[PDB]
Amino acid sequence: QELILSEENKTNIAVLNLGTNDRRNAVLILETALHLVEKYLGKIINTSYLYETVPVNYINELMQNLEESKYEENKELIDKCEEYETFLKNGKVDNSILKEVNVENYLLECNNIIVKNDEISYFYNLTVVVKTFVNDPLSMLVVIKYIEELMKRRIIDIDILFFNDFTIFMKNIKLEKNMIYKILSKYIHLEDPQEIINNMVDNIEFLSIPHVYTTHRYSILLCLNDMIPEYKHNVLNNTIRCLYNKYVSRMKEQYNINIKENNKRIYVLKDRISYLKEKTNIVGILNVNFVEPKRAVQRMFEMINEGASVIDIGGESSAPFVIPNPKISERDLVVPVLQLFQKEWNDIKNKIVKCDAKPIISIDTINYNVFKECVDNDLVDILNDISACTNNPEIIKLLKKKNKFYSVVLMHKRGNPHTMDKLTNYDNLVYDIKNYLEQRLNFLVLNGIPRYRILFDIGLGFAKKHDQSIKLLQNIHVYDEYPLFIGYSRKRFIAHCMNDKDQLLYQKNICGGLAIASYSYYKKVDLIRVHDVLETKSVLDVLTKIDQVKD
Amino acid sequence: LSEENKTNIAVLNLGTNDRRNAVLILETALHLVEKYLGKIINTSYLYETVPVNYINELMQNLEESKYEENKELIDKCEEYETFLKNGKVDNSILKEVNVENYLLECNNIIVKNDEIMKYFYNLTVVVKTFVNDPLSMLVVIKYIEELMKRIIDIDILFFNDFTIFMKNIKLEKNMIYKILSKYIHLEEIINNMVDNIEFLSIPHVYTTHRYSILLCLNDMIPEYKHNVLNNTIRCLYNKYVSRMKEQYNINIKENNKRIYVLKDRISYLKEKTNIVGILNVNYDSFSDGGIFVEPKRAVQRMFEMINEGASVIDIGGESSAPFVIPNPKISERDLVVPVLQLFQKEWNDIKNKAKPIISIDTINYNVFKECVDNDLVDILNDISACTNNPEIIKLLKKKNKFYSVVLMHKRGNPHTMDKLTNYDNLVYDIKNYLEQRLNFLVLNGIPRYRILFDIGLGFAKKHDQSIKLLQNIHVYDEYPLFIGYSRKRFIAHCMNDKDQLLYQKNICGGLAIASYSYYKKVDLIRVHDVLETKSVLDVLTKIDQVKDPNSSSVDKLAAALE
Ligand SMILES: Nc1ncnc2c1ncn2[C@@H]1O[C@H](COP(=O)(O)CP(=O)(O)OP(=O)(O)O)[C@@H](O)[C@H]1O
Ligand SMILES: Nc1ncnc2c1ncn2[C@@H]1O[C@H](COP(=O)(O)CP(=O)(O)OP(=O)(O)O)[C@@H](O)[C@H]1O
Ligand SMILES: Nc1nc2nccnc2c(=O)[nH]1
Ligand SMILES: Nc1nc2nccnc2c(=O)[nH]1
Ligand SMILES: [Ca+2]
Ligand SMILES: [Ca+2]
Ligand SMILES: [Mg+2]
Ligand SMILES: [Mg+2]
Ligand SMILES: [Mg+2]
Repeated sequence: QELILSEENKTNIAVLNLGTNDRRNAVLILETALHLVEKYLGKIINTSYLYETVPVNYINELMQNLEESKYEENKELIDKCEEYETFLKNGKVDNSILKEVNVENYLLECNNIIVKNDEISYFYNLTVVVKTFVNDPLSMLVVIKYIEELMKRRIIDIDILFFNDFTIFMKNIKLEKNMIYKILSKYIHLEDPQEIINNMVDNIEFLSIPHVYTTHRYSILLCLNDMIPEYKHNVLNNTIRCLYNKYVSRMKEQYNINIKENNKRIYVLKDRISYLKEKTNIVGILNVNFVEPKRAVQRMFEMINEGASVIDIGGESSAPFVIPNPKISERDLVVPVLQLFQKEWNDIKNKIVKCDAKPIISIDTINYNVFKECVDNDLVDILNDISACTNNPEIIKLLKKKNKFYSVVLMHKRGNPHTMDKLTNYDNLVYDIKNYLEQRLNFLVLNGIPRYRILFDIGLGFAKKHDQSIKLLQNIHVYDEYPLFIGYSRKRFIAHCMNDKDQLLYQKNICGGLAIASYSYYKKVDLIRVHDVLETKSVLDVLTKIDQVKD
Repeated sequence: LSEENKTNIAVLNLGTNDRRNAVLILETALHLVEKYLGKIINTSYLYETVPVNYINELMQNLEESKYEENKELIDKCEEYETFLKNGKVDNSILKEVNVENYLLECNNIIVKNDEIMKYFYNLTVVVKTFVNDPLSMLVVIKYIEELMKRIIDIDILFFNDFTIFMKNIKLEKNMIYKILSKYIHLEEIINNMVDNIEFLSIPHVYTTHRYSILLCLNDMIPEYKHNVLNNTIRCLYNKYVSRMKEQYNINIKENNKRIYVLKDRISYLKEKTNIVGILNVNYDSFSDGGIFVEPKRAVQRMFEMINEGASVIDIGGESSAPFVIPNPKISERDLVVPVLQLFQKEWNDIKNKAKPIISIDTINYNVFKECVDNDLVDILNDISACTNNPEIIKLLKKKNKFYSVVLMHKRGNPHTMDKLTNYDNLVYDIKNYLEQRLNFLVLNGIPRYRILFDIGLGFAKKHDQSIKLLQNIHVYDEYPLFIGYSRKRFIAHCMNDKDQLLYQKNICGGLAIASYSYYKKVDLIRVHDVLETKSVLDVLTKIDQVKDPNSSSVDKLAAALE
């Protein structure tokens, strides 16, 4: 009865599904659940993209009033997780403390639930892998229910897809109200904190591991495919990917349905849903290299009104052979600017209808101290790390708070402003860069950064000869699955494109970049980082008009 | 030979190997066909198909024709209409073989050629011919070839509905002469000519065997059905195309390219988007608030456009800009001829050490005449599609030169056009309209491959109609396409030092249409901002320039294996 509470400290692997119905607040709801998962269950070491599929204020108050977890939070960076490796390859783990069933019983008891439900809205999903300290899936389900109830004070559905290699079907669970309190107290410092426990007792009816709908719901396979394509559970007839591929082509050969069209991958730049590949956002460049705060802030507002969705501020040139002037530090160039902008914006904020009108703010820095100060003072939304967080990976710690995730651009480069033009050997240029960006994403994702908040940038001009920059453009389709951010603006390789004073070359350069804006638009590049906002907006508006068929 | 005063319909084929001079050679041939055989009343595109200074001084000393050249415009041709439908015609003076005997006499020549063995530029033509019979025409044709002396081959593909095969042919060194003097004032060459003419086949033997004959004929007479053929030209053409795809896995069109001509050189249809720079003399001179025309500044602008990358200059002195009232004191001709004259001068001064094609945006015959006679221009840009004065068409042919023409669609004039925007079917009414204009120039001997289409963005179109014409630009995929969006109001309609932002937005909006045009493979775009447009096209072109067409798949496999 209380052998479910035995002293033994163990680490298990759980795979969860988080679903909501609320389009408006999906991000905030799912990420609140991510936070509570990380607080109350263990460590997030994988996430899928966010998807939209076809079959408020008290949250911010809740996060202030949470009971502490009996268990540690360790933010140190990890580079491998052994239990996860073991989970993936089906290696040896401890016997389940809960009674298992064989394949036949499971398959039978699954169908029986499916058929019953076959007698008797947009969904927003995300899956998670958690390195858990919770002893067993039922205990987990109790805590998961606590979390769902916290978030009500429907709105959030949290299912257990997997839990080690276990196979479990328990038909008639009834847990006495004091047993629930006893389970929650093992994991939480329990201290109205008692009345919640009442609602939970009728909620746990049975427990199926794997979850009943795991292979029967497209939206689950979609998420799992992002994270664990090669996983094979005893109870499944193939790997996650295979099962996923079959589901796609079957709907193409049992109906005439391309399932992808109804089920959209999402990325998040700040706090809203963006559908992958549906819009080319302009990112306006603000180089503060001496540029006076007031003037810098004027330029920011000129760019908002010229059409920029995002402003990318940098205080440190990375341009070829640039030696900076130590007279003034990066911090002192960027912070006063972002503070002034935050002031001006808040003055003129409550005078007009301007909240969604606020540009997402991006900082082009590799330096942890700079980003720590921006993040502490709520001055930025995105980290633009031209070293893909390799220069100081501690920075990745700054992308999470108790109730906040920040998004990040990972760019590819080699060397520094002085050596980079000399480091241009690649066995397989297009794929070496892709593979590198994937490894960097895997490292962030292993360390709890949501997959959907990570953007890829091939870094044109950084350790690329001009013909290699072009070739990276020519092959941009290899990023069709990923949120893609590129920066071609006023780079050398553009001039390399023309045939034959500096004002004439300045203009050829702006104009050559409008060509790459056109190309980008058709290639459905998600973000483009540009100096010339007005010009870029004009181009994208025209091309959008040409594409819009009128009724 | 005895019969007199009859008119016949004959289809010819013209061929050469000289890529460098295909235009000059086929165009000379044409001139001579029009001099010595009748009126050219149809042409095909020029095609490039895989299976020098002699001519200038030749043009001066030619023998005259016995029938009068007739440059008058026509709008139908009953005979030709009768040729197409296969209606009652006179009986053949030469001896007709029947169908099976023709079929087997042909196969024989084809088969003997298959065995006997162990870039082409083509152009078909239809002739309303005074000449009496296939064989006489062949004699005159052989004279024309030798008169041009392989350098030029001119076969006879049809003569009315005749089904003819003549097995053995000796023509007396003097029997040729009497035929040749029936049509010319003869003033050495017959010696060379004798054995040349061995036999005679009508239809020509290779008529349905050579793709490059079908291709050419499909332009002109797609629905034509000869007794000898199993179906219409269009069907045999389609069959030939699909069967090459099914049976040999070959896209026959890749090696058989449609050509259009701007000046003197070959252009490959859909292979390049050409910049055409705009020189408006009214705007160049009177936008200051100034009152005097400045030819120097104007010719300075021409040179500045050549260097910025324009392949073509479009000069105009009338303004069709909406609600714009042309200046009544200084005439079009005085805005235009002087600027052109100074240009041809300074071009010839700086010609020690590339010459831009010159287009003139006029609907006025007298203006065009003075320009063409003094060799000031290469192309007629007629925004009325030659309906303001169809006689302007005559000026597109000389005895030696041909000139190219842009036909634009419009309704009304600059004060009325904006109100004239009801179309039963916008996209197709305009295309049909342009097509019917082309049928009219062609019926009058304007070479097909010298006619360019322009939908006329902004000319009697609402802004959404201009966009719609762009959305549906693919309907011109078979045709040489010339468009002008530069700075038109419909660009602003696409958007969301206040007028400078608006003029910036407008140049930039255009560069977007330049890109779209580039990808839609528009042949010519007429622009104000040349440097900007060239920069755009250069960059798009470099992105498309692949080193190895396979590497993307190969590098992908290499990566997967590692
Ligand atoms: N792996 C698992 N994860 C979550 N709940 C499970 C489960 N196995 C069994 N259950 C039972 O089913 C209940 C889940 O309730 P809900 O999630 O609200 C049903 P639903 O969302 O309408 O459809 P779903 O079960 O297909 O998600 C749990 O309280 C528990 O009684
Ligand atoms: N309908 C026709 N038109 C032109 N020539 C014809 C003809 N019927 C027979 N001939 C004769 O056959 C010859 C045709 O071949 P030529 O033009 O001389 C070189 P070819 O290109 O190798 O032959 P091809 O064009 O038949 O392939 C002519 O010289 C002509 O005397
Ligand atoms: N992510 C990113 N940041 C940059 N910062 C400066 C110059 N280029 C770039 C670039 O191309 N990408
Ligand atoms: N052919 C052509 N000519 C023009 N002349 C003036 C203005 N626009 C145009 C145009 O769009 N097309
Ligand atoms: Ca944790
Ligand atoms: Ca004639
Ligand atoms: Mg559920
Ligand atoms: Mg030949
Ligand atoms: Mg021949």
